[PDB]
Amino acid sequence: NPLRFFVLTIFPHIISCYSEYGIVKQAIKKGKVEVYPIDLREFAPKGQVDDVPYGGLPGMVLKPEPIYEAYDYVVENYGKPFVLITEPWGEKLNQKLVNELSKKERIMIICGRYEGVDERVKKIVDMEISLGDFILSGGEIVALAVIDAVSRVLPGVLSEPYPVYTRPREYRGMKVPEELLSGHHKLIELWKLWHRIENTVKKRPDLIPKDLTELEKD
Amino acid sequence: NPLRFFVLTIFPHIISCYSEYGIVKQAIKKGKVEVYPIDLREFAPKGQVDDVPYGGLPGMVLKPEPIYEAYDYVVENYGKPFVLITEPWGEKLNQKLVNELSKKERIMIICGRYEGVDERVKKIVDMEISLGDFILSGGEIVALAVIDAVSRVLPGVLSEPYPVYTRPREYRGMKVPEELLSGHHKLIELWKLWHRIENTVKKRPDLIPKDLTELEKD
Repeated sequence: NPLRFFVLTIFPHIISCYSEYGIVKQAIKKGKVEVYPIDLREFAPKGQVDDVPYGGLPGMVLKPEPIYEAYDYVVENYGKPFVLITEPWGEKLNQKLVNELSKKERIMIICGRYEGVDERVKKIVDMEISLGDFILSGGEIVALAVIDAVSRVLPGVLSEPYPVYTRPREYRGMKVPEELLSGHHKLIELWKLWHRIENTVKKRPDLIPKDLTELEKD
Repeated sequence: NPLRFFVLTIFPHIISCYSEYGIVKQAIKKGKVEVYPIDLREFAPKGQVDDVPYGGLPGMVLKPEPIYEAYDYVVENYGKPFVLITEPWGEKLNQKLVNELSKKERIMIICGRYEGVDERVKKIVDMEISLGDFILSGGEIVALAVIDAVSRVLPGVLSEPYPVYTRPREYRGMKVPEELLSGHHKLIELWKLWHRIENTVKKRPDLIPKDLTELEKD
């Protein structure tokens, strides 16, 4: 009962492709996760997987039938999945959800597109990724982010997981902080850098620009 | 002619695979954007992209040389890029940025990995995608989101930019709200469901689950 992911999308290759590298690929290779891209079009008549919405709107919406059909196919061939939906405007998860999800066994991620998914689908939706603050054209990227975040918090995948520096001791004249270089007589000093700088970057995510509008209304 | 992206990554194919579909492909098709995946490995001087960090930390950090070399190449062959970095733990952008970025000509996105990027890279970084509340194993997914978001608000790409329903009028016994259904005698009534339901799903991102441990914390 390795964690199985079932991603519903009109672009399955994007999912296959992301699973061939990094931690997702490591997770799969170690039998800790499986990722199944389900092509919505294989559950639809003339690939018409979207249609003109009602009440006159400028675009198209994903139909109920192919999504329900693909749901059934998954419940039948694998167990009943925990159904997650990523809409074109929804991308605001946190470590909480990731952890929660990491404890599951079967996950179906519906990748929203266009003007969204027909509400009748919500009847089999368990969770919806809340609005984020920017717009994508589809849910794939969020699905991958989910798959990514979850995969790396699974036991057996990740071995053992302030500014950081690496080998090149001096490059283009830029030199690593001598603190970080010696350090038995730095055990506590290296821990100085650690803090003396680990907080500066925490209250400084990005300057001043919008900081004058947010702070200025608190 | 044509907003150009340069994506520094050790997983080029992830980027090339996302560009073959959706809005990014359309933008590329129409000549509104170009996406150049830049393989970090092909720019590693002594063939080494990552190395052990100083101050003794559990892992590896991306080295400066290959990123600086890649940057240099971009500058010589295409023009100096506005440099953006997405770190393994950084995913909180907004429609604000997306728009600002769409007005640019050259963007290079340095995809983070491991324990991060040697700080010395920061000297040529213009903007940093702030922390986001969840952790990814790399910046690829954030890079793609950025490419996606920007591409869709470009002029010439998208043909002219509450619950939704589509053409199956009745399915599995589930029927579309009649009320959205006819309507001259609904030109205001369709605007009722529009609102009467447009607020429920806005103050109800989720449910009761985190509200008790966060709404009461403040």
